[PDB]
Amino acid sequence: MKIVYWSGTGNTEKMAELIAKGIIESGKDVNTINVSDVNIDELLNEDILILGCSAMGDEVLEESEFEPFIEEISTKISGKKVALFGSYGWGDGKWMRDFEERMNGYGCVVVETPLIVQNEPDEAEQDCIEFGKKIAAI
Ligand SMILES: Cc1cc2nc3c(=O)[nH]c(=O)nc-3n(C[C@H](O)[C@H](O)[C@H](O)COP(=O)(O)O)c2cc1C
Repeated sequence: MKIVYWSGTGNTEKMAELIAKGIIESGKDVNTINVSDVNIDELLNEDILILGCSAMGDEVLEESEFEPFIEEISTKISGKKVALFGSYGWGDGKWMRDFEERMNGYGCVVVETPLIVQNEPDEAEQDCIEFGKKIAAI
């Protein structure tokens, strides 16, 4: 499997690592890829797209890298299963509510409730691992 993410301080990166850990513990392989190193064609080949990005300016996806990545794949993912996650700070998930609506609008099947964790996982480390296990069970 593959996990593609953007992280500015490492919070979402840690989430990605824990999600990967859960998938691996379930017995499957998974590569964790920073959005800046993503290979679109190899990504679109996956049965499930696991995408993560923290909440950025005014509750939006990160603008310089993650956003353009989503835009580029937006027309090639109808019918594709996707799982969304990310870390946030002072808000309550507005950027993720919008991210989910967005992918649904592209025709994606959002397979799990999006995983949102405040700041560094910490107490939520197991929740991250479990989200990965849910995805692996599909
Ligand atoms: C410029 C900027 C804007 C942010 N905007 C939001 C926001 O609108 N809502 C929110 O809950 N957190 C917001 N945050 C907080 C980050 O989402 C939070 O610190 C998160 O843990 C960062 O994860 P990352 O290290 O993976 O980037 C913002 C942070 C930065 C740097």
